[PDB]
Amino acid sequence: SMYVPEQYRPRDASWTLELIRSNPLALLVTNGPQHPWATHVPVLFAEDLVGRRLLGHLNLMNPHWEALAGAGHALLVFQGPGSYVSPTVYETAPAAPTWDFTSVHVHGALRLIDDPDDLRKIVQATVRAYEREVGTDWDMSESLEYFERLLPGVRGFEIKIESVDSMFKLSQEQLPETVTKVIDSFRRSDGGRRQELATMIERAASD
Amino acid sequence: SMYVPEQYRPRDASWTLELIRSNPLALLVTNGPQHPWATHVPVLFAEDDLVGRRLLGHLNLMNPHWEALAGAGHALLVFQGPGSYVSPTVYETAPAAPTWDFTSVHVHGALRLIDDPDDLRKIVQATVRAYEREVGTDWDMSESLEYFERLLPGVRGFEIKIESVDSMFKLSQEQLPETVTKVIDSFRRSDRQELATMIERAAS
Amino acid sequence: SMYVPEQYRPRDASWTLELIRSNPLALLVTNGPQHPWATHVPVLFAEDLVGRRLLGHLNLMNPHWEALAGAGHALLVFQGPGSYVSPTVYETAPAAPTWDFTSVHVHGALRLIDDPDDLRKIVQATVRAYEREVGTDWDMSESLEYFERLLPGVRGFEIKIESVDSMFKLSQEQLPETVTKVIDSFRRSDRRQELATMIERAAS
Amino acid sequence: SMYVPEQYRPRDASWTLELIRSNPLALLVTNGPQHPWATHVPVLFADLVGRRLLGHLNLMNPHWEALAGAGHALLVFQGPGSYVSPTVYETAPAAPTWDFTSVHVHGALRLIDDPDDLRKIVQATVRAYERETDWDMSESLEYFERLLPGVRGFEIKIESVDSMFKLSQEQLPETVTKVIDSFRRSDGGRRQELATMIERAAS
Ligand code: HEM
Ligand code: HEM
Ligand code: HEM
Ligand code: HEM
Ligand SMILES: [Cu+2]
Ligand SMILES: [Cu+2]
Ligand SMILES: [Cu+2]
Ligand SMILES: [Cu+2]
Ligand SMILES: [Cu+2]
Ligand SMILES: [Cu+2]
Ligand SMILES: [Cu+2]
Ligand SMILES: [Cu+2]
Ligand SMILES: [Cu+2]
Ligand SMILES: [Cu+2]
Ligand SMILES: [Cu+2]
Ligand SMILES: [Cu+2]
Ligand SMILES: [Cu+2]
Ligand SMILES: [Cu+2]
Ligand SMILES: [Cu+2]
Repeated sequence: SMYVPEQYRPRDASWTLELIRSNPLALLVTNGPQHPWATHVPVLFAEDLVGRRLLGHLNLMNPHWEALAGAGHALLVFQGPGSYVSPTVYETAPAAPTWDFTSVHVHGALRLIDDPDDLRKIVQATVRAYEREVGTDWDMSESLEYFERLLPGVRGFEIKIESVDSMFKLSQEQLPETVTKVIDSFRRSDGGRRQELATMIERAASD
Repeated sequence: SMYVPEQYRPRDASWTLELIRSNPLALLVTNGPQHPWATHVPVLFAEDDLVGRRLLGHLNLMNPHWEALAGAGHALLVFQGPGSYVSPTVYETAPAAPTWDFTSVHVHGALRLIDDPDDLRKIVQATVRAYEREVGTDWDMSESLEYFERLLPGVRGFEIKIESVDSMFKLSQEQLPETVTKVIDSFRRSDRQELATMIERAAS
Repeated sequence: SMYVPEQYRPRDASWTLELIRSNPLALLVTNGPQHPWATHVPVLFAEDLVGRRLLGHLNLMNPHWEALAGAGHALLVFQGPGSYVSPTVYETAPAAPTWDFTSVHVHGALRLIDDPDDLRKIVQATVRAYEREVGTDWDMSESLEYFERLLPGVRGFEIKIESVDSMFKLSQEQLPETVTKVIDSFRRSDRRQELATMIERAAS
Repeated sequence: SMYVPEQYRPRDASWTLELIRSNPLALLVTNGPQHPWATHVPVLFADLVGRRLLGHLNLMNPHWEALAGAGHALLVFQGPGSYVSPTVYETAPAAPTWDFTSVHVHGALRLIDDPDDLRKIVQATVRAYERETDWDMSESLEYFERLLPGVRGFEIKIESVDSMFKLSQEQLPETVTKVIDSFRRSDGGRRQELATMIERAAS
């Protein structure tokens, strides 16, 4: 499981849920010969997280799909904004650099889905979910026929969540004044995803 | 290994090396009971055509993953760069399906463990220098070396001798060039600039 | 190992060596998760079979290559001529149909080759050997440059033969007269020619 | 899985089914200590996913006992193949290659020892192969019974199929025409059947 120093644990579960929804392209990781299998996959909630279900899909021709048959359990890694923290920002000495970042590791029991009806439901639900969340409210109606043409090439999976580790490493180990410097320094830069990161740092520091 | 459709393969090896250096906080992944171990770790080259090179890293001694690493002969390091959801609205085309444009590198290698304090000192100092030049502000650690020493007993390290590298540069290459131009433009007009640039680079 | 009834065993080891050389595109088979790995590969002897070495190559991008790391031992299956044998040919009753076929399973210790010089030697030797045996004596000099361009895409293996099972199921369970009927019937049809000759050799 | 470059994938599923029926003596391959088990077995059908392949083998074959510990197995079918010498290409530079046809079926393994089921399997194998000199087994049924206690069987429920139709598609159309004709001009089995398959792929 992911080791999270106590100071980097989320103050609210909403941080975890949001991070997952905001960054639904997870890394699906299962044991393999000599090292694990790892695939970037689009997941979404089925409808505190324990017992809920994450649905996902991937390429039928991806060898990971074949490997999934021998695995009872899996890990899904979600990552949000993150960035290097240069001590120059602290304006203090001595110091050490660090990396501020956000990530959620979901542990769960794995289930395989190959029924075309279930897969249609999944891919359509993914479009709706992403379009609302990360998207532009695109209408998929005129494309449903097209989806059918694609459907035999897709396979899916379900993960019933058994444990969740949440890492919100947002400079909380720093004094409030210094954290203020880190936030401002990230806000003064245009490079993504430091704007969003700065906002998360501020959120962790507020009341 | 990571399955990469031929069209999402890097046109140049420079893309891969660059992605690694720009996003050096990698995910270290090893086999574990029932499912894998995964830890976010700061990595750097020890200084593909990367096969045979060595990636060095460190982590918390008190992290259980460190205890798990003993007995792990091989490991995976996952690097991720810019990425974003791609809505069909941007395509201005029909019919369509949405997708995700993203950049990632999975390095496979043999794992070696480092617990000698001198080797750890070199690793952490080297990490500071490399990041300060690459992602940093050219910060000077001279006044903090003493502090590093107090931290040093709490850190452990690893080396991965690279045996294979998979590079995924999913940058809308499956679209028509006019459509790709629209995706680039949508990203440049949106609050995804580095990604738009990577897409344009694949498209040139 | 392959179970060979005593009557289907080769009368001379030359049958086995012959079969290997005549049909060098073998099936390389190693253990894998849930079921084995199997890839068709071009092999050749390195310059009774126990202790000798078989050399081969395959696609670097073939996932099987990744699996070969971590496999101490392997099986290579060579297949020569074979055919269904319908009881009509026997002109006897009662009977059961059968299949006459020729096969050699080589068991051996596996070693991986990724050195470019060694791979160059293997592929060139493969060309020489096949052109001499199964080819038209094509001259590769003008293509050596081209080979170099291909060379980064190829990986290789060596198997040190530890055991060999030889199946020459050629109707030896039949009366000599019946065997002649099978031979002649196979000779009248156009791999039944080569097969009829092997049956005859077993009967002679 | 069998790694199949896109250019060597079948244009029609009928190629895969045809190859299976024309070459029903498959290689049954399962995991074993240090390396796999491999046995040549006569199989027949009971796109391919969800279908069932039936087979039999010798009770005294140790592979049979090994089968009880295997959840899954691989069956390998091979059709015609031949070495391809660059001389036929009339091009330079070139590299030789091997043109071949193979189908690897992955599936869940089930064991059969019921005598009635074995009778059904062996008889069906006879009918199927005879049709695919149409020999009549009527007078030999009693004989089959004498043989029956010595045979054991298996079923594979197909979960995946890899199809390799390496038929010179990587060469130019003009070149493919040359390898086709060159293979047609030779009597060596099975270059005629192969030439026809290459032609079918070029169509
Ligand atoms: C709604 C209809 C959808 C259908 C019918 C569909 C179908 C497919 C198919 C056939 C593949 C196989 C390879 C390919 O064609 O790319 C695939 C893979 C993939 N799809 Fe979807 N998809 C849909 C929606 C989405 C959405 C909204 C996303 C959001 C990002 C997405 C992300 C992906 C990714 C990342 C892969 C690669 C999986 C792998 O690496 O194995 N898809 N999908
Ligand atoms: C660019 C510079 C650096 C970055 C980005 C960085 C990042 C990190 C990260 C992400 C971890 C957590 C690993 C885990 O989960 O187990 C960590 C742990 C640790 N590192 Fe570094 N680090 C840097 C420099 C240094 C230096 C110079 C030292 C000097 C000794 C050091 C000592 C430690 C120690 C003692 C721990 C474990 C205790 C703790 O987390 O505070 N690090 N580092
Ligand atoms: C008698 C001559 C040859 C035969 C019959 C032959 C056969 C084969 C076969 C069956 C494969 C597929 C292996 C797999 O599935 O992984 C392959 C792959 C490969 N071979 Fe050869 N080979 C020959 C000569 C050469 C030579 C001279 C080279 C020079 C470098 C070469 C380089 C390669 C490469 C780069 C691949 C990767 C995939 C491809 O391009 O086919 N081969 N060969
Ligand atoms: C007609 C009813 C059949 C019966 C009762 C029968 C029975 C048997 C028996 C008793 C064996 C044990 C070893 C032996 O005696 O050879 C065996 C194995 C075998 N049979 Fe059949 N058989 C029948 C049909 C066929 C057909 C049509 C074929 C087509 C080629 C065939 C091919 C084989 C092969 C290749 C083996 C060896 C399998 C191994 O290595 O374990 N049999 N069968
Ligand atoms: Cu754990
Ligand atoms: Cu793997
Ligand atoms: Cu490996
Ligand atoms: Cu867990
Ligand atoms: Cu792999
Ligand atoms: Cu674990
Ligand atoms: Cu668990
Ligand atoms: Cu690997
Ligand atoms: Cu399987
Ligand atoms: Cu496998
Ligand atoms: Cu052996
Ligand atoms: Cu496989
Ligand atoms: Cu064995
Ligand atoms: Cu052995
Ligand atoms: Cu399989």
